[PDB]
Amino acid sequence: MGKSTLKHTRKIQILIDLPTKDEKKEVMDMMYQWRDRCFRAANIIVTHLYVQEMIKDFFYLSEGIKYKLADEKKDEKGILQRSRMNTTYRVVSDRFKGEMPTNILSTLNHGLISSFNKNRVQYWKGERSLPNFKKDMAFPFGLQGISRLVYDEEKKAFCFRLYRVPFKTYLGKDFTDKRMLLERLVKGDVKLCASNIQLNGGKIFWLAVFEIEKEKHSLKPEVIAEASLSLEYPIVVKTGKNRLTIGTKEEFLYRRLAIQAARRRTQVGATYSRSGKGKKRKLKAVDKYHKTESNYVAHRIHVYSRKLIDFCIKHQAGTLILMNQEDKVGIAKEEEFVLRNWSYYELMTKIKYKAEKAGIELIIG
Amino acid sequence: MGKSTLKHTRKIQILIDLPTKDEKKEVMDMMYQWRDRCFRAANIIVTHLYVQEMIKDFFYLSESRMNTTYRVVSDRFKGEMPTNILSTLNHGLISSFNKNRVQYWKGERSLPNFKKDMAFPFGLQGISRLVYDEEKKAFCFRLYRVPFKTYLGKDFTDKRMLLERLVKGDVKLCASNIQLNGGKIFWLAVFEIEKEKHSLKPEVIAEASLSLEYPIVVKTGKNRLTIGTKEEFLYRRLAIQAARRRTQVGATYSRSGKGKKRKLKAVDKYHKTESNYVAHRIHVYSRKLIDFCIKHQAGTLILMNQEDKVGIAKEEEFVLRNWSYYELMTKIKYKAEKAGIELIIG
DNA sequence: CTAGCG
DNA sequence: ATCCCACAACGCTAG
RNA sequence: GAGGGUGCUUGUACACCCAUAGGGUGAGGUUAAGAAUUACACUCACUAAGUGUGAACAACACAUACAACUUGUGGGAUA
Repeated sequence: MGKSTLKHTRKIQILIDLPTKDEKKEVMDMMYQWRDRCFRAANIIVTHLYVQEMIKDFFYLSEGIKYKLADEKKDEKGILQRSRMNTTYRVVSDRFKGEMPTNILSTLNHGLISSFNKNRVQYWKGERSLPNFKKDMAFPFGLQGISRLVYDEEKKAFCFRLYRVPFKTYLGKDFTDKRMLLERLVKGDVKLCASNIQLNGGKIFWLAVFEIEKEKHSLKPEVIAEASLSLEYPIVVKTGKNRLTIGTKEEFLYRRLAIQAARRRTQVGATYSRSGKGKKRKLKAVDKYHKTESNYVAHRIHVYSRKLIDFCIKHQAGTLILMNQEDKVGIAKEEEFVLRNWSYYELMTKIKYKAEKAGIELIIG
Repeated sequence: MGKSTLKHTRKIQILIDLPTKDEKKEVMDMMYQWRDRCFRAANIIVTHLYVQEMIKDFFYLSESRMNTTYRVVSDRFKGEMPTNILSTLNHGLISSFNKNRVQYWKGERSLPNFKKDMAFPFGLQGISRLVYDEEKKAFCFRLYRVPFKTYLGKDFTDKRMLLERLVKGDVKLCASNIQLNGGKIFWLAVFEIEKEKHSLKPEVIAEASLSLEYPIVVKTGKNRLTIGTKEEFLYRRLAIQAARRRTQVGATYSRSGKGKKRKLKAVDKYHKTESNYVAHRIHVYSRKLIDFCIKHQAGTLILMNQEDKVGIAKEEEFVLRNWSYYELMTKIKYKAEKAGIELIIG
């Protein structure tokens, strides 16, 4: 049977459920320490995953031996004294046990092993570099960390123990969307996967990953929704006698141009701003816009994709054709207008995942 | 107490000084073979130096410092791949790992792998017969028994003078790299140049003046520098002014009877900070202008008047007004006197 | 409830 | 200082 | 007055404050000067912001309309 669930990541804000500020500050320090140790652990993980592969390379080049990285107790040609995952897990555990729960290590290690296998061909070829894990990496955690999940009616928050550190969920005015997802969880009706935790400016965010089942609508395979990038208009979609134009030139280009003008002005005025304190503070105003344009354009793409998907759903379009541009049977380039290709800012990632969750068959033309 | 000699880098284009195109193809394929050998040897040396350094954390494997890796790579690629380049690379890798040892042990940075596009290094021993040829109208040298002619083309940049000083011996060369991007050979040359004692030359004339949309505009020789901008200097002033207006409006609607000082201390602070902002901005503009005058060895600084009458002026406010604004003249002349520059008012 | 291994 | 493309998001058992 | 903070995360408007925040500082390293001190587009860090009860810079309670809500880790491609 095929996979009927798609992993979705919901930002659930959790606050530390302790009375005083000293204990909350201690908890904050503990999680900051977890982040630091996790970033160091990931760097160690990937480095130790490079080194033994290049040991195999050096031995093959020196004496032509087809050494394979595996347990020597089970393999004649193996250079390893245990399983490679367990090897690098042993090194990270020996270097950082007791400062953090070991599930952070043993869910980081799996995520990095599973990726290095797929990048092995490139790494031997030489066309990719070794990841330098950031200091602001959200550390992963498994199902084993969540315990004592319970809806507390006294405090109107979902309460759980993330590794003997109690937490209440600060959903705010989200009585309908994620208060339902968590109660579907405490009752064992929805699955949780390995998640992450974010630490931004004194706030704790729970990047919980779930398994949201496919939605069942009335989709007609014969009906075709021809969405064409007349890339003047953001999205213009054809379906029989139905035409919907999603987005406007002033709505995307002009506001992103205003934010661009603000960013360039901040860069120009940053040279004579408060100096003498490094690259960070001079560029503070510029950095504020480092993550305003991305947020705005991501929201625009989310809105456009959702409106396209809804135009397909309401009109029962079972096949969404991305009609690209191909302008004038492959004629030369025109002057310009606004959105470029079908994969501009992860548009074809968003459309693909939303259509697959919605069940719409997707074809790229 | 840094090194008295500086290191500069220039990326120059180099052709093969051979008559037939087939010879060029063969030397280029050999050159790519050299690059691939350098890639493999570099990665092996880095990974195995990491292994030798951190044996105690490598307990999961089954049962000077240069020499072992150097011998291994030499026997791996002798004859097909020059030994001098190998030794220079091994020294570079070991030096880099020695520099980054602490961060390697703590886990703050993964092991830097090399790539297919990495430029292989080489010392001074590789380059031979570094001569400037007039018949071939370029700089010609024999790198590892192979002729090589550079392609500056219509290059008016500093590359020609640097190469001339290098062949003349005025500039020293360091262990450089040879790159091959898109079928073209680029020589990433690192030059060791002694920092010449910058002495002010009176023959240089440094013309500095004000403008209408450029706070300070300065001319000297063929180099142009613009100091600040209208909005750059105006943003903080307008911000202080707007803050003063809103605070005044709030105070007028605030609770009175507690003292006029308690009502207008914010206003006095705003006035003081606006004045101090203008003073600090003028001081930093003067600092930048003095640094510019120093860098180009201009010892005679003449400040243009450029006031005229009617014309385009007398209507625009002429940002920075005149040399009667917030003591620009006194600070600029004081800084010049401290630096020994000639300040002739015009 | 944690840690260990494939 | 702009902009693609890839992979992850375990699962069981023992003290 | 741009920009923010609180109103679950995001955008738009919306009250309320903060706001010279493109600012105010701290520490580490480097430099110049006889000194005061200056400099670093060098490194890292701190700091402002809703109403009520509440002695409280403790805690709790309350806090708008629309739309969005698959994110994270990494790499390769523009100085």
